Amino acid sequence: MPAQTAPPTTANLNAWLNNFYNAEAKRKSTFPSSLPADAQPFELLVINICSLSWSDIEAAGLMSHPLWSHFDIEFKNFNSATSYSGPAAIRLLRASCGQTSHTNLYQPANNDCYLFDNLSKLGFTQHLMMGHNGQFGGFLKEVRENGGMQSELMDQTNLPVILLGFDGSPVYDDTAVLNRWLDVTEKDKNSRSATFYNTLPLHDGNHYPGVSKTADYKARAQKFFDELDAFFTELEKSGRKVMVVVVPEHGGALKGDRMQVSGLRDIPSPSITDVPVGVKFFGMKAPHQGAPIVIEQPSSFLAISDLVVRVLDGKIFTEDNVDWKKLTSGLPQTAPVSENSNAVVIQYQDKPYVRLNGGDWVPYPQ
Ligand SMILES: [Mg+2]
Ligand SMILES: [Zn+2]
Repeated sequence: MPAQTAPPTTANLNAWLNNFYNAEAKRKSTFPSSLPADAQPFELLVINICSLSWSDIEAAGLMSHPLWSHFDIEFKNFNSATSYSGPAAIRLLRASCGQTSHTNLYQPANNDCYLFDNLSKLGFTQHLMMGHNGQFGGFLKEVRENGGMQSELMDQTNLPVILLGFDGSPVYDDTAVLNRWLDVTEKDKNSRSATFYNTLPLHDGNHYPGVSKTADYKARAQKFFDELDAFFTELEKSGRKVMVVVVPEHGGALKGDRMQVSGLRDIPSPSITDVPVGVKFFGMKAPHQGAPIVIEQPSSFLAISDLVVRVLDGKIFTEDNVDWKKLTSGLPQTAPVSENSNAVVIQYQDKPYVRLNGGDWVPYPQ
């Protein structure tokens, strides 16, 4: 996180953004060349959630849902760096390198930028899982072409449908998807796997079968958080060693502002990109006791990659005295810079600004 000493001017913010990109380009999440020979295998499950920010959860009265107190680690100031689904998945799939501009999401990146490819080199079977068919917005195509994720889509046949999207496509029940994930990872002939799971029940336009109005966001979120929390309980009981990372793509923009009305995401505003990220470890000999460890520093995907690197050997799952402080200290910080095509949002001296299509930086409503 480099200096914002100069007074805010459009030129100074342009320069700061350039310096941010240049500093980010030097950042890698470095993986070991091999695992220790006594490594303990485990499953990594990355749950990538559409349309979920702190602001949304507060608007829906779900800040105190039991899910949020169930995590071992929680990032209080994680930035999604974008307000669109495809870009958010690409950024997460490229978690192992510094944050790039929007444009550079659609240019190749170094192979060691690709989190799941880094894990594959260490022996983790890759799984791609979705609670939908990925057709809307060309999402699955972007996951494959720019996120580098070529794995077969995990079988979705016979999954119960809980919502229909705006396009009439199915939204599958997360409980059913996740319970199938348990079986598929058991049957994949590998003791370790890493799964990218994208789920969007909170998407705009989703409606119950037979009902034309889109379903209440709060109701869908309550059910989704109930299901995720109950899955955590099923997972604890399985005895299986699992690291779960819950990473929203971006908020649903429930609460608008003076510049951008509710539901619109053209501008990746702070309220849209400030998303809760949680990590929970299952099957530990010494499970984390007490309330989540809260990481307050500004964070983004690079911190997820570096956290995964820290536990690659799986010893966290068998240690008697886990050094949670060490595990959660010194993770990489990332300034809250967010981009879509031709819109960039930054915090400069703790105030947000927006720059659209190379116009001036405009103070963003606070
Ligand atoms: Mg397996
Ligand atoms: Zn999304």
